[PDB]
Amino acid sequence: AFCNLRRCELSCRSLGLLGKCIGEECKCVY
Repeated sequence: AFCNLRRCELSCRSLGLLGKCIGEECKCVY
């Protein structure tokens, strides 16, 4: 099961920040 990092970056760009895949899950960081 991929954490889909290139889909994560989009979802964090809606906040205005980068997406990181860590512990098999997408999370955004300021």
